[PDB]
Amino acid sequence: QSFLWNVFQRVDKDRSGVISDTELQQALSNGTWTPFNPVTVRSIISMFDRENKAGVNFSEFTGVWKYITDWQNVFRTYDRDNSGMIDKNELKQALSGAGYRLSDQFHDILIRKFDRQGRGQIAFDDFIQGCIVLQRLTDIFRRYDTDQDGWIQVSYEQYLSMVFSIV
Amino acid sequence: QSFLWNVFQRVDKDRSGVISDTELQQALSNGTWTPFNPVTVRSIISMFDRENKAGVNFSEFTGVWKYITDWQNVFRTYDRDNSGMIDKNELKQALSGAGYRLSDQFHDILIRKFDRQGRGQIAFDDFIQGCIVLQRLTDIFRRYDTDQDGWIQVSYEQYLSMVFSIV
Ligand SMILES: [Zn+2]
Ligand SMILES: [Zn+2]
Ligand SMILES: [Zn+2]
Ligand SMILES: [Zn+2]
Ligand SMILES: [Zn+2]
Ligand SMILES: [Zn+2]
Repeated sequence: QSFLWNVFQRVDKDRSGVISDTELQQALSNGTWTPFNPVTVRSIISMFDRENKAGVNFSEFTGVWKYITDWQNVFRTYDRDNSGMIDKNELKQALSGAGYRLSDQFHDILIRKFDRQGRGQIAFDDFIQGCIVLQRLTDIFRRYDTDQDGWIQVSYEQYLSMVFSIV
Repeated sequence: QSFLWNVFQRVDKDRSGVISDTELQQALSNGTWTPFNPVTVRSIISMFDRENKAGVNFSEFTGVWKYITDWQNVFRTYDRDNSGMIDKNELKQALSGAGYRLSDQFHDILIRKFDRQGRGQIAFDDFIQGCIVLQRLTDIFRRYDTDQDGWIQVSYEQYLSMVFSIV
């Protein structure tokens, strides 16, 4: 699509043909007038950078745009008060949606862990990072939960291996 | 001691009265002609920074110097070929020293995880970071190993809590 090319051209400010980490950061809003989470940008870029330039070309940027737009849909679906910030109540709705069974008190930990703003509400950039991290911890857990009952038994050495495979 | 003050003055290059992250990095050698591990410096400084300036004053720097010198002793004690780099064989000696019972194959993972050089040998700056991380993972594990048999049983929610308490 040619519309994607206009976005690419606007984001690719040095006109190198490759959008770097700083450039994608500048083209993204988190609705709080602070710079979009550098770690989130780092995650998104390395997720679509097939070569290793620390950036994306147009061919890969189409995947990046797909990815970011998908998150905007999901964020807004679970943004019911339309506050532009997912609250404790809504974060539960989001996770409960995807089949997570977690105690109310544990959502306090998730919010304190991902919210770079103090407000106890999660912005779009932090929300993406949060879910990416959560997905990875679930995938790892499932390797060790061989009977699918939400419990694992691990030795000290198996535990270290588990923690190190997070990267 | 006045000798510590001469070191402080030489390290504190902007003469601010506080040694920052960049300044401590420059005053430290890892014996490989690459910059001392920024994460290691970050760990050491935040370990002795009682206030929050992202640096250390003379009162705290004495603790920093104590800490770094302690690591130099330990590093050299386990540096038997005097290579200036702890090898797989020596890393086992180091860990076995402090009572760790880990398989030979798992030391491959530790080395691949901490060695920023490719050589499969751990430099001084990476060695400090490695052990700090290992100590923290052991402390956390011990909270969940209530009967002290080197095994833990945890639910998915307990697992997430465990991972998040690493920080
Ligand atoms: Zn560019
Ligand atoms: Zn909302
Ligand atoms: Zn089971
Ligand atoms: Zn200074
Ligand atoms: Zn050696
Ligand atoms: Zn037991």
